[PDB]
Amino acid sequence: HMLGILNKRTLNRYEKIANDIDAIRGDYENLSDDALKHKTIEFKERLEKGATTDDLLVEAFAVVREASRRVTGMFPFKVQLMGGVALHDGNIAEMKTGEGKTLTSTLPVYLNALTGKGVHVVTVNEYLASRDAEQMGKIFEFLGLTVGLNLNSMSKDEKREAYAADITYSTNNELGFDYLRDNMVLYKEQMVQRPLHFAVIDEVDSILIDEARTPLIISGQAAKSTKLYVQANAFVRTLKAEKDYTYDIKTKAVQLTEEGMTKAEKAFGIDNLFDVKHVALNHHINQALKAHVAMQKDVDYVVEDGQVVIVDSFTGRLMKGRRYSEGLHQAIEAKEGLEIQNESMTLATITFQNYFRMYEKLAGMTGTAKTEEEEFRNIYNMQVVTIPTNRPVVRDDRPDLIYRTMEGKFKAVAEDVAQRYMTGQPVLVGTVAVETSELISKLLKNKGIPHQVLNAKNHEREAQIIEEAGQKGAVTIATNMAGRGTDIKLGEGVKELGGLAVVGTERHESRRIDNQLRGRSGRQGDPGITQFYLSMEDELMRRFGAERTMAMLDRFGMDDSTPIQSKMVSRAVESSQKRVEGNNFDSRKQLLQYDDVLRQQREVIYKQRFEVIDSENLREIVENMIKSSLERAIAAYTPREEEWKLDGLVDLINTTYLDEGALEKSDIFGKEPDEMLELIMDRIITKYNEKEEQFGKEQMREFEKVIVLRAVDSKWMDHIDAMDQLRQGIHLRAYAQTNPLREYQMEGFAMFEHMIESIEDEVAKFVMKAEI
Ligand SMILES: Nc1ncnc2c1ncn2[C@@H]1O[C@H](COP(=O)(O)OP(=O)(O)O)[C@@H](O)[C@H]1O
Ligand SMILES: [Mg+2]
Repeated sequence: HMLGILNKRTLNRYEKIANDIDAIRGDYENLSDDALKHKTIEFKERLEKGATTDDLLVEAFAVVREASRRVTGMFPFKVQLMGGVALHDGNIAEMKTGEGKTLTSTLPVYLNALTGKGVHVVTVNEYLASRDAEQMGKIFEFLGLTVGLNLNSMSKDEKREAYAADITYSTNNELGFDYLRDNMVLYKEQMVQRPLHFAVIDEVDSILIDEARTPLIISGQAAKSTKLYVQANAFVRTLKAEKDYTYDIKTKAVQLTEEGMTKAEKAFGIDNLFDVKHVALNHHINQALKAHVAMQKDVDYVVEDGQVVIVDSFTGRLMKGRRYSEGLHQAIEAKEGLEIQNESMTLATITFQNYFRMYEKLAGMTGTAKTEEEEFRNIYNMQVVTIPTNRPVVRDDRPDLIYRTMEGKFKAVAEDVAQRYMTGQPVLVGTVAVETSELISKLLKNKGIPHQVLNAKNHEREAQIIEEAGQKGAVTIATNMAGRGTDIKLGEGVKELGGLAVVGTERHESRRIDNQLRGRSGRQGDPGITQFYLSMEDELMRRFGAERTMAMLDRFGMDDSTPIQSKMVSRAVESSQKRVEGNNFDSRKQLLQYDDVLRQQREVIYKQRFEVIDSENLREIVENMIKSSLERAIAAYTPREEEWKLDGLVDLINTTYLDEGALEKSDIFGKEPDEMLELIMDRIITKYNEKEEQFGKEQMREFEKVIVLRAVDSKWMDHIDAMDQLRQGIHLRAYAQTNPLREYQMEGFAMFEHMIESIEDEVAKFVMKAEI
């Protein structure tokens, strides 16, 4: 009291703001709905003036806090206020399961949605994206803000509409795919997305760590060409057994030698086969080579009804649907003289990781992120902020139990479930593979135990099931990816029984996953036990140290009859687990480097491309591309060092820029390249001014606008593909000791040069020649 007011801080940034917001809690306590709502208009004014989101934060969150209470009945605990603050800072709020992560997000979503730039709230699947949007939207609309739901089944129009709302719920995939499409548009107005302001990712460690490199692809409705496969195969019939190519015994590895390499360079009329401009050609020869030397007909595959069918080596049984990849199937189709069925071509591509970084602001939530903090900082520049639970966790996380054989471990799981089932306490068996869920289910049916099995198939159907897993008698086998996001509240008479008993069947590659399973119990403060069963036979127990240890236990005489539960053991296991998590981080880190090569290239091209679409006049640009294109032509024929500059370039110009027979005797001969370039450029300019004004002015700007886009997109496609072929075969271009990364960066840079020149020569011919 008085002794207190006189004393009045060792509180952190979040404990504070949470208290401030709690203080001004009555200044909205009795306000009126219309008045509470008008608060938005107010915040918007102040922001218009000069205030910042940080400024209004304390009040904004107070508004939402009251708003919720009225609209939902829930008054945002103080822990939750701290979470919102963390999110607003562009960081990761780590709130254990059950803490109210969803509601927690409405705080910073609202705040960052006032400037009118839109805010994306991302989820794992449309069910959750639709539920949240549906439930939380009721709060935002209350404070006069429009919530939009962006789904896969929506039309370019209806999408654009939701991407226009203040807030927009969606899923990682849709957001990604829309982005690729907005980047294939012909008219700036065909896009759906607004600049990527700020995204708030739920289940963020799953989206940015686990599914980070998930590829989002837009393939081509049309097909690829087949001419090269033929040429490549025809060529391979030329070569000989040893001085033309090598063939490894153990591995089916096949390589070309200097002779074949020269015979190839000779055969296809090219200086360098390793030249980045011929990556596709070199790749085709390696498959056509593989198809003739490492794939035997009637043993590796068969030819039936004009096709190539993969024979399962030992079972002699055909695998009717599948093909070989990286064009090896087309290589064999060519060899066997069959109809070459070509693959479709990728037109646009991007990973979740490289898509989310296009944003201006990012924030995420998950109950499990601390372990990956470092990665989050370096890649997404986000920090993990651990928000304290609303109530103290009283859940009894018993130490791992180890059996000798899987059968033993699984029998134990059933025994346990049974015992708990008899008392009537709920049980939720966590699993990692659906195959495993079924293993236990069969075991529970042999005991007469009624249960449910979730395999992340139908999310809504499963969500409902889960919601009833806290009820007395319930028994649920859920596969790691099932039920995510649905709170299991305890049924009447359940805490009195011990709360939810969680039973883990294996430790996952990442402790995070094990902790997510643990977290389903001990919700707000509810009682509950978690227990993991493992066997010496599990995948992890055969790893690093785990081996040595289990080796010793085996020699010690351990049986299924009696499990092991030692702090020395359980910690030696924990030691491996960390090591596994170590290397997995090292790999990710390495792959980040390769992924970046194409990433930076894509960001550049898209930017340049958007500029084209968002440009009214394009002639200066096209002219430049022609200049460059041309300078290259002349340089091709004017060796800066039997003959001193032969000439044919003439017909190369009359056939590529001017018209047939427009020049030859004109200023070309003995001259200097420096000269020939400007002379021929004028001819071109009048030739363009002519076509320009003479055949259609506005029609020229659009004649251009199209000819360029098609040029970019066309070459990008080729690039994405050659860039892939290069990566796949970069160990072939790198030397023994050398690290391929460098070689990939270098050639990857060299190919981009190639791709710009290719874009240039195309937009050069087409513009100066063809008519609309
Ligand atoms: N401030 C609150 N007051 C009362 N209940 C809340 C509050 N915040 C969240 N909840 C409840 O917590 C449960 C789980 O919420 P959820 O947002 O899904 O959190 P999480 O994602 O961590 O599990 C829901 O039943 C939700 O209604
Ligand atoms: Mg959630």
